[PDB]
Amino acid sequence: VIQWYPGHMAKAKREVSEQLKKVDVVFELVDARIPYSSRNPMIDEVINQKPRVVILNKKDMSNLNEMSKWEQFFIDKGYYPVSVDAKHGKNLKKVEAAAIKATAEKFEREKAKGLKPRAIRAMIVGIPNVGKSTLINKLAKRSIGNKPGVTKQQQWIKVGNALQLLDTPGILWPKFEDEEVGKKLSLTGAIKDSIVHLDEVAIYGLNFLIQNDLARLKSHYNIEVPEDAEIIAWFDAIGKKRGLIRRGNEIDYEAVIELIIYDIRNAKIGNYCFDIFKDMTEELANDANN
Ligand SMILES: Nc1nc2c(ncn2[C@@H]2O[C@H](COP(=O)(O)OP(=O)(O)O)[C@@H](O)[C@H]2O)c(=O)[nH]1
Repeated sequence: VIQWYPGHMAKAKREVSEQLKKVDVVFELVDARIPYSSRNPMIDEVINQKPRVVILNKKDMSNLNEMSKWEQFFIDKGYYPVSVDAKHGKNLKKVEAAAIKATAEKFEREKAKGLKPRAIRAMIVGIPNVGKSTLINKLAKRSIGNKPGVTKQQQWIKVGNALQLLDTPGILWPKFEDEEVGKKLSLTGAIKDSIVHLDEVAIYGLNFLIQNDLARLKSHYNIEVPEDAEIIAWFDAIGKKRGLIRRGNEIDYEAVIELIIYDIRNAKIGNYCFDIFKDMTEELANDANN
């Protein structure tokens, strides 16, 4: 868990920019469930045109077709997007491959100038909980000061044939300013922190599922709900079917909310991408010119 406050943010920006000076390529790690909303709002100013591999992690918990629309988006920005499952170790060899492609022009011009070939230096950057330390551990094939009061120095990890990876990720803050992004981040568990009401997060999640995977929602909770019912009827049908009740047969809404949030966060109902590309056209247009 990370506590953001202005000074911590300024320190994070400073330190990540500094680390970025030591590398050839940056791996921006995002959640495949929200490839756009799980980005740091200042990521392009921090990265500052450094060759970029965008890694869509937790692909196992998302929708591939939707992810492909985001990959196309990143491609159009001049980045090299790849999707992985860092936890279950699926598709990792493509990280090095992507790095080689992203830095190919730099190293071609070095070879033209008569410089010796050399290992690619990379670092991973992203918001909390997108899977940075998981990915680093997996790429090192080992868990990455162990005496109290002894300070860890940053080190390079040999990865594959061509890649040196900084063993310490740059950690940046999530988008804060927008309430729908707040809900998306809470639904993926990127922020398990207050000042976004859980009941509203649960409502958002349920509505997402009603619109995009209604049969699955119903079969998962084994419920059937009138299509003209308001969202409260969904909380009630779930609560009643699961016996989440209190004070006779009133619905324990806190418990229903927690169950819905848990099931969406842990992909118990399905594998969804909550950044719907075609619904985010205006947001993308606003963010773009910068
Ligand atoms: N299902 C799944 N879980 C993942 C993946 N990468 C990380 N996780 C899990 O997501 C949580 C956050 O991972 P973590 O590496 O600590 O994120 P970090 O804050 O960016 O270093 C952990 O519980 C991981 O086990 C993935 O690719 N698939």
